[PDB]
Amino acid sequence: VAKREFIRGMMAHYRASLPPPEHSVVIHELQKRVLDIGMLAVNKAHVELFGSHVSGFCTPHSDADISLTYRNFSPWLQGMERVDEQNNKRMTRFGKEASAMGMEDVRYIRARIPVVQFTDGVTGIHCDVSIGNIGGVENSKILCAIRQVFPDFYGAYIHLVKAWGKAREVIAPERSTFNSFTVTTMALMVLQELGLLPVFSKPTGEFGELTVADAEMLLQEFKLPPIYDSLHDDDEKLGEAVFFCLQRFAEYYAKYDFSAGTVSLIHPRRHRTVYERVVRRHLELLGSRKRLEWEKHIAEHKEDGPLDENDFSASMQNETTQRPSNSPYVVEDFVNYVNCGRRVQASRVRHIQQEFNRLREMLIDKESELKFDEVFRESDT
Repeated sequence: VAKREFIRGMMAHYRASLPPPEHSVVIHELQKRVLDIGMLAVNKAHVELFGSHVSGFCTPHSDADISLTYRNFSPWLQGMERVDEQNNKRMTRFGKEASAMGMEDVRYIRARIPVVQFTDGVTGIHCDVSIGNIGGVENSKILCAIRQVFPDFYGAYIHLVKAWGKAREVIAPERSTFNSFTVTTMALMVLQELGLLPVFSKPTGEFGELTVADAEMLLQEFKLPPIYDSLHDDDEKLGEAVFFCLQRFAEYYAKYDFSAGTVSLIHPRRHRTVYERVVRRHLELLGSRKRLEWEKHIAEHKEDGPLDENDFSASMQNETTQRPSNSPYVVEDFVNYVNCGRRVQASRVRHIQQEFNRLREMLIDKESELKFDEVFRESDT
């Protein structure tokens, strides 16, 4: 009886999480409202959402990430001191205009890569606005394509992984554990290993990265087992599939050897040292392009030249420091080879691994004694 009631409760929790009918209208109007702000602050403003609200692995109150671009924006120029300065002028004005229009708790964080955060004056959704998060937009579109294979299957699975993770502080980036995108990626790789998602083994991007078209073309005719065709109308039946996958997930990372292995949706279980080679190759392509684009900018704005080799080296060092292969966890962002788990501190590994051991024990060993309110018990912390 325990398993059956655990499954009923977990599917109810998923259903309660799901946005209402009109949520797409709400998000559309949020985008338009942020564009209104942008149009005051920069020329030819363009605003793209990314994150949970685009992938659809969201609740109505999930954080909104927003990418702001503008006339003659280039993704290649951030790190050039003179352009970074200009982006700070843009984000300074953006914050002032956000406040004027009635956004709450507006915070502009002046840095070489500036962000403006606020709570939407309408929805209360927390918004993080930055310049030109091109990878973020593409990444979310790929995750959306994944979800669309069977939304309630992938949705329920990812929702419950995140619900557990947040409850147990496995997802707690302020406390140096994982963020939600990282744990989402980890959970999706388990599905690949089970044959419940294809492996994105042929990235065709200009820098060897995975594109939205790569993913779409592979997912279009991807087939789940035939039994899945019978799981669309009944959450008891779908719940059994999701529960099995949750068991496999807890077990997988309770035991996974991160000494050798990385997490990747392009090459599941790829060795750390092979990821290092992949990173070096990617960065050689990125550097070549970046240098060309810096010179193109200087040619159009000569007073910003000549090219500063120290600044260029510092920018490439920053690209390198986003992609370490020797951190406690290596979890690969498929659109840019960033190690999205790199900030997780060695001192927090014991917590994470023990929470996996706990989840494994409760879902598998003690299946006969399952209680939703205990597995997903918010940590005392």
